[PDB]
Amino acid sequence: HKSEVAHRFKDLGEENFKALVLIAFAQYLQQCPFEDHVKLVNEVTEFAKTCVADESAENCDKSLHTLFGDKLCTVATLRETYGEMADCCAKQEPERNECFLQHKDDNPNLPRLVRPEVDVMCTAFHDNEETFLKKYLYEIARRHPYFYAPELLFFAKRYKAAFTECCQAADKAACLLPKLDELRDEGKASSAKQRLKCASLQKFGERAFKAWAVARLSQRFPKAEFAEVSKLVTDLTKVHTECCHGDLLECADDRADLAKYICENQDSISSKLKECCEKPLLEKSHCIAEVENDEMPADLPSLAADFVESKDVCKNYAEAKDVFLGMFLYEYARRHPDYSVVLLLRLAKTYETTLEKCCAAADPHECYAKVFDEFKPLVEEPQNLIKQNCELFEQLGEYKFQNALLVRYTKKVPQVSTPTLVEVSRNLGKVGSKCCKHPEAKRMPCAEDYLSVVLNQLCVLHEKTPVSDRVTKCCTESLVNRRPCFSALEVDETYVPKEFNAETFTFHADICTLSEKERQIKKQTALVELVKHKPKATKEQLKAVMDDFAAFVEKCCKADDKETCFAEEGKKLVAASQAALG
Ligand SMILES: CCCCCCCCCCCCCCCC(=O)O
Ligand SMILES: CCCCCCCCCCCCCCCC(=O)O
Ligand SMILES: CCCCCCCCCCCCCCCC(=O)O
Ligand SMILES: CCCCCCCCCCCCCCCC(=O)O
Repeated sequence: HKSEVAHRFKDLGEENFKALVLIAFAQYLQQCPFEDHVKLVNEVTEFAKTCVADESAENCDKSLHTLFGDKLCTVATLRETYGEMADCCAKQEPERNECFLQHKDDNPNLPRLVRPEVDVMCTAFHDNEETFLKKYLYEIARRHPYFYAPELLFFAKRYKAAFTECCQAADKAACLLPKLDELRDEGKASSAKQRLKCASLQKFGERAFKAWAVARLSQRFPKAEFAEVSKLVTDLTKVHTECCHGDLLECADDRADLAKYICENQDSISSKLKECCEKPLLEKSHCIAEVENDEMPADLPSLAADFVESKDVCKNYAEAKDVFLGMFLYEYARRHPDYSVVLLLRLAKTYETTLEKCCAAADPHECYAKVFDEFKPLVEEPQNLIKQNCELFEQLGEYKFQNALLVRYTKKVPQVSTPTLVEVSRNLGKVGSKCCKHPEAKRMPCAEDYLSVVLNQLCVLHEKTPVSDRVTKCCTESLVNRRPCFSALEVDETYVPKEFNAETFTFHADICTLSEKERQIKKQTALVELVKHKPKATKEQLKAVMDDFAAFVEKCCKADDKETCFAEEGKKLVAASQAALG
């Protein structure tokens, strides 16, 4: 308790400590070279070991914040490289630390990381495992300055396991590349979710966040009392606040305390927490955040008795509105792990809205009596969309399902740029691949999780380059109306067709030699453009052009000669398709 560095050092172990100190420094000093960070890591590690051997040695009594800032301020090139950030070094703690957070530039001006050739990676890995993994850890951390460090470490170890397994493999590429791709997709998803949660907290306020957190925690911990859930919600809320502010040190301490508590009160919270509650300090909270829903208690009363049939409803509600409403959410959510959180939120809002009306009426009990019937069309709405879309997905498979979305959404919002429609339709396609493989009871939470990020990202793009008032509308609506607003978008009949352009519908033989992935992109790009030029073409008319085109490509990649086939039959395709559409 005398030395904080010594304590984290012993809790973490040297390997973990060295890796975490690297990430921490990378995130603040995003411009310094790797070799300079390695020096810092080594100096701090050496210092930490002095304090382990003698708790009373010099500076071992200093706080982590103070030690960290001291080291940041020793970098002599600070004013030259980071300018204003160097002025933080003139301040005392905690203002100094606060000053550093202010200059932690997210989305910095750095070139995208390029994946080298498989044999190249594997050879660098075998020849120098440490620098290979540490160098890349440094490259990822500096580009993702807000990514919670220990989760970034959890990714790194999965990257190591991917190289260990696959480099020793017969077909390295067939092993490694789909593993690297899955990890890229999960990594980008985790990051986007983290940014999404901090954005929500900021745009919408604490109340909406707590309501979200009550529903989520209640689904996950159905055996827990409302007062345990209420406690966890308060703590969670403080944790996210601190973690969103960007202070790695405070964030990590707040998380550790929370995980420790949950594990000490295990039996009072969930039966499924045993695995997580034995794991080491570094992994506890990440494990807990991931845990499966517990099984719901079997003998649960009808909701109607406490929330519709009770005579004291308004009396219990006016006494403490947010508490009553929160109890409603807890009760509704633990009974429905199959609903999305935002759906549980729409329900709570509806109940609130009717209680605000009914409790002021002559006879309350006979006003709010049929409230549960207004729930029905709110529940069925996302259920039907998921059914319809997963049926369509299973008949067509990922790629053609993607093409169907492309047509649907290009017609709805044709002013959106072609490359953007292709991207979102492809991403939406993936959500179909992931979520439709689940049985009905798990589909809606799955969709919510993927859709919320796809929708956020989208809204962020549109913010940069505005195109439609309809998109702006849905993007700035309550968090709980967002997706319903997008779902309600009509075909744009206001839209004037894009002038025909021959270059857009000319194809060369280079499309026979491109990767399946890039072959798809090319064809999907043309499709969007086709819909933009002929927005009133029927599903049937469009299917005829797509069938011809497919054949047109088949006839000119598998024969003898090719360049003339594409130029010859292509002119015939464009002309025949043009007359078929008027
Ligand atoms: C000069 C001091 C440098 C020390 C660098 C900070 C590294 C310590 C932070 C690691 C604690 C993380 C504990 C995990 C908590 C959790 O998420 O459950
Ligand atoms: C233990 C108290 C937790 C606080 C819970 C407050 C209950 C509010 C439920 C109404 C739903 C509000 C939906 C949030 C976003 C929105 O307003 O659109
Ligand atoms: C950044 C703070 C994750 C915090 C870790 C504390 C673990 C207890 C909370 C477990 C419930 C899940 C909360 C995450 C919400 C979600 O699943 O989307
Ligand atoms: C630059 C921003 C582009 C604007 C967005 C254009 C693409 C619209 C995508 C709509 C996805 C909505 C998901 C709801 C599922 C549904 O009911 O269709």
